[PDB]
Amino acid sequence: EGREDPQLLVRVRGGQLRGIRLKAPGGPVSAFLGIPFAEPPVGSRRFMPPEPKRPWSGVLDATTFQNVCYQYVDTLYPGFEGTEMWNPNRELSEDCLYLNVWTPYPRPASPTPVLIWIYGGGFYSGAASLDVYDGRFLAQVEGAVLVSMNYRVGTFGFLALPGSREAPGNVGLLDQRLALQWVQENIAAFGGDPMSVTLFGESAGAASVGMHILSLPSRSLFHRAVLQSGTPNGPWATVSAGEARRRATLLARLVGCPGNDTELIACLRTRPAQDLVDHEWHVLPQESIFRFSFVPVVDGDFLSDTPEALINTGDFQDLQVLVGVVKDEGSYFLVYGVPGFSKDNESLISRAQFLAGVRIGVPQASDLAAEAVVLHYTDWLHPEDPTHLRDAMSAVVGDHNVVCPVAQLAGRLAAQGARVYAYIFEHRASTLTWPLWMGVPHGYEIEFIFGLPLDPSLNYTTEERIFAQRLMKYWTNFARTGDPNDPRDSKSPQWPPYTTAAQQYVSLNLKPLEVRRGLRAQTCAFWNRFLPKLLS
Amino acid sequence: EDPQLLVRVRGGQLRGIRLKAPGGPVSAFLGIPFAEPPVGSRRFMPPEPKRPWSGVLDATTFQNVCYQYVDTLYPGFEGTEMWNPNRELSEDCLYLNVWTPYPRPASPTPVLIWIYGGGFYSGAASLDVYDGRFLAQVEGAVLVSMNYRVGTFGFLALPGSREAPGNVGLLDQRLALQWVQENIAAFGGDPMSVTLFGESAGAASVGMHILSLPSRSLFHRAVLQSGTPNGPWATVSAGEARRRATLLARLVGCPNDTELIACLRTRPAQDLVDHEWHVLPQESIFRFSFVPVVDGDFLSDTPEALINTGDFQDLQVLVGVVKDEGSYFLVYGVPGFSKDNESLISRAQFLAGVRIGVPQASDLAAEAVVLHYTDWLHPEDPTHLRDAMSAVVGDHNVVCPVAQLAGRLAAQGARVYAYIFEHRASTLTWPLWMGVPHGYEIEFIFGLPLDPSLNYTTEERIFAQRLMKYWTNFARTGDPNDPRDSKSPQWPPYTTAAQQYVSLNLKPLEVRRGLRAQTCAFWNRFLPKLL
Ligand SMILES: Nc1ccc2c(c1)c(-c1ccccc1)[n+](CCCCCCc1cn(CCNc3c4c(nc5ccccc35)CCCC4)nn1)c1cc(N)ccc21
Ligand SMILES: Nc1ccc2c(c1)c(-c1ccccc1)[n+](CCCCCCc1cn(CCNc3c4c(nc5ccccc35)CCCC4)nn1)c1cc(N)ccc21
Ligand SMILES: *[C@@H]1O[C@H](CO)[C@@H](O)[C@H](O)[C@H]1NC(C)=O
Ligand SMILES: *[C@@H]1O[C@H](CO)[C@@H](O)[C@H](O)[C@H]1NC(C)=O
Repeated sequence: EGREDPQLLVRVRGGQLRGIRLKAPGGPVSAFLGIPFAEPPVGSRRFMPPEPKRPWSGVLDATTFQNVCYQYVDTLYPGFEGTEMWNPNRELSEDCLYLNVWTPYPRPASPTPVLIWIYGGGFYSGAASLDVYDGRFLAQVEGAVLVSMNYRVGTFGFLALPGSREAPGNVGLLDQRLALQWVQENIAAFGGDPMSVTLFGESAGAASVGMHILSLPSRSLFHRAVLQSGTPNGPWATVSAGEARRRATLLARLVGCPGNDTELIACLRTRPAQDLVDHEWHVLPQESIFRFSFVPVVDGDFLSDTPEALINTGDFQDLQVLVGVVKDEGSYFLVYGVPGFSKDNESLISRAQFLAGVRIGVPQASDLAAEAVVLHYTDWLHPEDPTHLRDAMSAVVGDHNVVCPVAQLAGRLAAQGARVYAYIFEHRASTLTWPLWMGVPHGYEIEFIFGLPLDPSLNYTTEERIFAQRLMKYWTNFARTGDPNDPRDSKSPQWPPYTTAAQQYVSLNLKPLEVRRGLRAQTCAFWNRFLPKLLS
Repeated sequence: EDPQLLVRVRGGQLRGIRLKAPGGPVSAFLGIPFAEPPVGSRRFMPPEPKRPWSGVLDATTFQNVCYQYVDTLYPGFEGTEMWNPNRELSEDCLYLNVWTPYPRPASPTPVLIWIYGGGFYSGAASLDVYDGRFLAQVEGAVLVSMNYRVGTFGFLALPGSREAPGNVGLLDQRLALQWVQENIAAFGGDPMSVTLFGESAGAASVGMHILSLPSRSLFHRAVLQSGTPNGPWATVSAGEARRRATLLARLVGCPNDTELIACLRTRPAQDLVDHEWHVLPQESIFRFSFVPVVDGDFLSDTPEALINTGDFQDLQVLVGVVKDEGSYFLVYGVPGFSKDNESLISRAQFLAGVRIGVPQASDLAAEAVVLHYTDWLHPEDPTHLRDAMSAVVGDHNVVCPVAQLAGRLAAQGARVYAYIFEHRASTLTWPLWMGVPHGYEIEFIFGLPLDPSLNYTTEERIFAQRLMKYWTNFARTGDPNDPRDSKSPQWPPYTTAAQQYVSLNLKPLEVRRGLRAQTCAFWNRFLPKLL
């Protein structure tokens, strides 16, 4: 060993690690980046469940982020910070099953609450190495141990021929689970407490957290959960076994792969990764937004039944969850495929463009159901006002895909024994490069939770820095105790739990917490109670 | 003998009576026959004009009320008995009433013709709330009201038959309108300025005269209070009238059309009334057994079809609703509702109430109504459920049909003014939870609060004076705004763009936009698509 910072040498079950001392605003942190937690899922292991990483010899260098899992790279607005901040920032490879750990420097004396982040990206993209997921602030300021993992996305993570041995489905979820098992066995080496593990995630990451709540083998690996702008229930986070089969075999056809499952998957395994990515988007059943080709499948194994069935009959007595949404969940999706919408103008649309947007934003809906949506979201005082139509198209997509599934989830969890806290995040970052009409888009709370505004080189306002400190405190208080409130700080306004009776939730913005009742209650009765009865 | 009380009409001489109003005397000619008594072989038949009479006909008292069911839900209760017949029932009931200023006007005066409501099964022009003396005295109006046949006698139809063609009660009204053209000048009225006004079924009747060409030369303007020709209760198809007519005949022991109607004509009047209510196709409220029928004659098509394609360019209309249209209907058949308690109901009672209040609705459609009107913050709160039940019935039957009518008339060239009446009378005997019920604006428009023996407040007297002005200004000019008052807030016309209407209450006029717009989109655009 010899001459190295002794605070950076650590042993886990697979061997020795060397981390790096990083600078955060208030002082140093330790990071162990690029720790392998699985055998590289390459070759005959593509589409297969992950196997645990075999021990290595020598001191593994854990000072840089490892490869990003193979994925489609967004080129809608190339060169534009608003999109590129989500794009991969390391090399793409199928050899991507690595995780990251930040801890205080020096490492904590007594066992510390662990937070595990699961990124989103529609189950087709994402990486734990993106700047907005930087764990250094939470580790330095709140003393947290923060863990994030890469999991397979797209076909590599979710392509399924259900019932098969060679493509069983949900393997990306199994990568996540394996990283959680890794934290149970190994996080104490870093000063983390394996008995206090809080999962948090956004969008597909949040849906992922929800699937770990609903899947029994994952339940012993964590104690609390945070779902930001996503759920396992709802229209995009799962597919039936039949629909996944249909998408897998269509994709196979598109890349020249012909009849039994073994032979089809063996041929898919000979294809270059980039081939699979180039046809991934061509298997969706309609023109649509907020739909992704390869997502968790209701396999009868990882998911013993649909998420809707499991949240309706689950016993959630021992469970604390924090859930919420941003003010404008739907806005950004509109520029990825609704005619009339762009980031470079005000996107004022016509009534005709609104009806056409609804067919795309609600692709599974019949004619009757789409007229119901249109009639519900039309302002009948200004039925043709292009500003109102624009904002209504954003709300349709936001409510159908996020806000109403979250309200449904919170309601079922609460009624069935869970302690639930709910929020709406309404602060638009001063540094946002998306246009004003998009408001607070899907994903733009994350940089505040992780504490980026504390970095003075990023140019957030002082108020934003104080707001980020507040949120970091809510999230880590929740990780520590199951309650986002500070016990010592009595006079600060309280965040009451969500109940079916009172339906309380809080506004997260620059002003002190304000308590509201009813999470889009009238409109979510439309989506969650009425619309389903209009598919019978 | 007072020569202001002697008038010569086409059929002969009349003697009226000088009545006292608060501010001075008025002349009234009550009980003037405008048709041959529609009795015997004339039952179910179009009215024939009254034959001339000899001498001086005494027109100093109200005549008989048209034969009808008398309400016995709350016997001796003012709130119900004020709507019950106040003269003898008879099939011989085709008489009209005229109030005029005393002395009779020097120059020709705008004429207002009232058409009473009562679901096409009841009512009378003789009720105290239809007293024309206040409008006559204070505004100098000539006010006319007529009896028309109701129930089977007025609307029993075997469509296409010669002996029960349907809509005869509407033809009674039309004949009284013809009478006014030929005769009202003798009283100082202007036949060139005739405004129809009516409430509930009386309003739907006014609407049916708008939509029927032969009625259109008999008036110039119209007011429809809490009622429309479109909507779920004011018409039936020819097939459904035939069905109800032949069911009713079966219930009284009768018997082709000729034979069936001849046997019905032998039955005492009360036998017909006894079985009237048993022909409705479901358990329901705000539904009536014998109503105007889409005959292809008086009504050439459904009222929906006629308002959609009509040209209403030279028409001025005033329309509106009260704050709680559906409230009272609830105690006439929805389990859980009574006048004598607060009617706090359960969710289960709300779902059951909706099937009754929207009787034509499928399972899915009734679930949409329940889901729309539930407050999802307080889904089980009994106060919210009670008020929502009232709203369902009021919106489905009155408010939304009115918003649809106003919209179509405005889009198609009519000058339209709309209101919501929100003042609850201090003298109301119905309970607080019913709010401002269907019918309780009428006493204000007719000016009853000006009678100091009736114990309205001073504020109520001044409010009634304001309304009497709006209504008679409208009759005079087609515009309810006082052409003298150079201060605001003016009552603007209703249009499909702006959708402006006004609140009538003790406070000065307030202009609002959108008459239950979201909710009426539900009833008027979505539910039809749920066929
Ligand atoms: N080359 C093709 C061919 C066919 C289709 C393609 C692309 C696309 C397309 C997909 C991704 C990016 C651009 C275009 N689409 C559109 C997919 C539209 C749905 C995805 C929208 C989307 C895009 N991203 C990029 C990831 N970035 C983000 C995020 C998050 N937030 C934000 C906020 C603003 C901007 C981006 C962003 C938060 C979570 C993580 C990632 N995530 N989600 C198609 C759709 C069809 N129905 C059929 C075919 C095709
Ligand atoms: N004896 C029977 C037998 C069977 C049925 C009967 C009655 C009734 C019923 C009818 C009238 C009165 C009481 C009971 N109903 C109930 C019919 C519901 C429709 C009548 C509701 C109604 C009753 N009135 C009385 C006239 N009074 C008013 C009004 C107006 N406003 C008001 C305001 C408050 C109270 C009354 C009132 C304004 C305009 C004119 C008359 N108008 N409208 C049945 C229904 C069915 N589906 C089947 C069978 C039967
Ligand atoms: C904004 O830009 C898009 C795509 O370039 C275009 O289709 C749309 O019509 C524009 N909107 C307006 C009102 O300028
Ligand atoms: C932040 O502000 C500085 C100082 O003026 C500027 O030069 C820098 O480029 C900005 N950086 C970002 C992240 O926008």
